[PDB]
Amino acid sequence: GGAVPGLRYRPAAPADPEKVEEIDRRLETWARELDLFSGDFAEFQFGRAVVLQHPGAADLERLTAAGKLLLAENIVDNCYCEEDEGRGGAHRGLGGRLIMAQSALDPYHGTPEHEEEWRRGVQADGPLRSYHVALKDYAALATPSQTDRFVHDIARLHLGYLAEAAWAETRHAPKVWEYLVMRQFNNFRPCLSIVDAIDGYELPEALYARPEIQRVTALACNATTIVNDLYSFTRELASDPDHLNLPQVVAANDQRGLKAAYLKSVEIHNQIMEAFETESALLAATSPLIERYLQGLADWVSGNHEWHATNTDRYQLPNYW
Amino acid sequence: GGAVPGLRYRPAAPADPEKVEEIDRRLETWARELDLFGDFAEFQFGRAVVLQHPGAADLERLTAAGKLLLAENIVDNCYCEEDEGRGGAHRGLGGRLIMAQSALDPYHGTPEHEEEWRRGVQADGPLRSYHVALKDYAALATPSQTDRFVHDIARLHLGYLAEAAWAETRHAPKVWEYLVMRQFNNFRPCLSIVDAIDGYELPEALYARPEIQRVTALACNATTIVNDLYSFTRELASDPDHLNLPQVVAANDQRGLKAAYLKSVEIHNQIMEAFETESALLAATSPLIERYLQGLADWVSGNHEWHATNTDRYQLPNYW
Repeated sequence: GGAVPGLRYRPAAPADPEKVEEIDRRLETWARELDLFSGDFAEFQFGRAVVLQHPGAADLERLTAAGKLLLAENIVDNCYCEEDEGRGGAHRGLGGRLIMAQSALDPYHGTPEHEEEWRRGVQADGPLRSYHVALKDYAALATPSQTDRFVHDIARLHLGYLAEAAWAETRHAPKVWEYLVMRQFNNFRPCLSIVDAIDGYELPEALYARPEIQRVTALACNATTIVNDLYSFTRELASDPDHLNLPQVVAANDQRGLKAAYLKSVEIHNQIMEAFETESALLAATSPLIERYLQGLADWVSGNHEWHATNTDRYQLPNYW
Repeated sequence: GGAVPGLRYRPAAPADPEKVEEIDRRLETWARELDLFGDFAEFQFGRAVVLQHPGAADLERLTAAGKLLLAENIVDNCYCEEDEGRGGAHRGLGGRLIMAQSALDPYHGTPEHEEEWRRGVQADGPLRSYHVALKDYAALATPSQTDRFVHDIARLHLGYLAEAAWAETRHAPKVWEYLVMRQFNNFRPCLSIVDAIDGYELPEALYARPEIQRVTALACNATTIVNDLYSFTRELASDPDHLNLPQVVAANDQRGLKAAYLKSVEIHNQIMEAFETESALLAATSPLIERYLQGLADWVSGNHEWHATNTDRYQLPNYW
């Protein structure tokens, strides 16, 4: 009825409604105080998203912090990637707006005078304010190693944004593999970047940076990002048929119809999930800490899928079964 | 010898010619077997790394610094300075740079797509250079250190994309906004590797500290401004629309290029003074931090010497 038939996912327990509410309440107040906006905020379901995605969260403040980051991420995306610059003023382009967004996370250093102008520039736009203050509140809970991990994953995301915008401008028709390479960057990854911090512990960088740990993190991120493609397929087919998602790209390369492309896209997802779970299991047996991180990753993926599958307002499924 | 008058810099001991010469030989040899291609020594990659890494553990690690530097230049030249050839694939700067990032930061997915991606990276020189340079560096460095490098290259590519967006949209940045872009579009990926190249490791937990992040940026920003100062005259003739600190200062201040250039030197000096001053305080906290800060300083110093003595590529304006 609500989930994609044949899709591989672990059942997620339903989010504590009183937790969801308090989070959405807190996030609303925060957005207001930062002037980030006459509408119901609960409808975007940010509180529901983080409660599902971080079932092991150490406390409300850390859940709230995960929410602020997700909110900021969505604000920047919508205001810089989804909307063009208004006519008749200064014109910086995606590349220019994004580099200022990165600076909001990764602070500028120079002369006292130029730093002050930079600080004011960061205060002058809501999207930049949201990144700046979100990271600030997160950095108060997390280690510099953890914040630096998140900043790198945002850098990835922004490169992913710029790659997608480039292809759309140059009219590039990527093969499936190349689309998925872009989607490894243009990814939910920065939300999974924080699973240990939000749960109240740290996976040290020495472990995180290991190739085999980089691999399973990528596999989780790539799979759950594809989940977005699969649940957004129908709405995007109607609203902007030129937007790339995995089924469109499979269909454009394979030329065997959308239904075949969609079903195949589910199998690709399941294969990626399979490698995530098989390799996670092996890595989990080697270390209780690594184990705990992989469970955090798995739980994020699971909660994210549940959020998609039950958000019937924004996500509809095609009639392919 | 031939330095910007009034510029703040520290003496760099001359490069060992025997190493410079061997490094160049190795780099050209490496380049031919990866088929990335004339006198190759004219590029002076060998002299750059010898000057930039005076405390290098050995020739193998110097060579690794050369390969990274070489790969970074190849990508810059082929993707940022040159347009895609007509009549073939068109992916744009964004598209080419996302593949370049994947060359450093491996793709994971189904075995079929992973193999297609692998063939993709092998399919052109710029991606091959990144891929093999990093592989050679990772064999000598820790995974923390290679992650640090990948992050610095992500910064770089974002920096590229920012400078390109401005050229396209015809944006005239204020001086502060230009320098923000310049913190990303930066020599930083070469300063990223100074501990590993000298055969030790600054612990990431120390690297990640805000004060260490700050002094690192100060060093990187100063030495990158140094490139603006020495290339200014050349780019004046060849690419007047190419942004550098003097041009941006002059576009904003409107007091003429001479005034703007002298102001640019003063900005460099202030940022360099901050780096030295805050380095001095931080040094006493840890022998590893001290060694790292000296690596930064020696890189900045050698990079300045490299520019100041590359008579052929860089000239100075007649402002003194």
